[PDB]
Formats: sequence, structure tokens, C-alpha cells
Amino acid sequence: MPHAFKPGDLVFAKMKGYPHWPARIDDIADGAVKPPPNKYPIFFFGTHETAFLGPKDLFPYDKSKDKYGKPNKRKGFNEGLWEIQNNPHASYS
Repeated sequence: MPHAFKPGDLVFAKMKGYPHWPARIDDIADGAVKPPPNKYPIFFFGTHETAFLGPKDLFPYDKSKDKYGKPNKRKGFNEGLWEIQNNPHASYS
């Protein structure tokens, strides 16, 4: 059975106006700004941007890739597909 989301989990994350996007649950570094309650820090592959999202917008990657893991014309999307498949746990800083 599923657990709660934890750092390192791979997802597609949904934001308004954007396609379901390859992403990971990030850690919060010591001294870094914490997310709001019930939100997770989401690192978006390709764009390398971060947003705070709750579980309603997080789709586990294994289950969802057949639907959501196709190329898209949006900036950073195809780079992000490569990252989540090939080196999803690397430093992109």
C-alpha cells in the first residue's frame, strides 16, 4: 500500500495552465524556507523551478508516465523527461 509522499519520490506535478510536469519531492535544506502546512517542495525537472504543492496535484511517476511522459512543446519539458528517467536524484543546482 502507498505511504505518504517523502523526499526523493518521483511524480508528475500539476500547476494551473501547465501540462502534468516531471518533478520530484525535494528535501528542505537546513536554514531554507519551509513550505506552507500540508504542502511539499516540488522540484520541476527541465525548468529547475520549485513550487509548493499538495497531494491533489501530485501523480506518482511509475503509475502515470504512460499517460503524461510524452514530449511537449513547453520550455524545459523534454529536458525534464530526460532528467526524471536518467538522473532523477542528481544535483541540478
